[PDB]
Amino acid sequence: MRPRLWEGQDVLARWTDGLLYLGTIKKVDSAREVCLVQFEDDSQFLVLWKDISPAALPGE
Ligand SMILES: c1ccc2oc([C@H]3CCCNC3)nc2c1
Repeated sequence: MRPRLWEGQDVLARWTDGLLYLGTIKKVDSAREVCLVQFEDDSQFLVLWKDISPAALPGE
């Protein structure tokens, strides 16, 4: 998988409004290339891998 993801990792997920929302990975599905993500409002959704990035930005 292009970005390495794992349970409990803090991630930034691109939503349908084009914005990045902070959340936490609760499960990883490398076969369907989605992850269960729980966001700041404690809501959970299946997010496509392509819309996910580590909240840790390269170069810090
Ligand atoms: C990708 C898929 C679903 C998503 O849901 C959210 C948050 C939007 C508003 C606050 N609750 C959840 N960001 C997402 C990114």
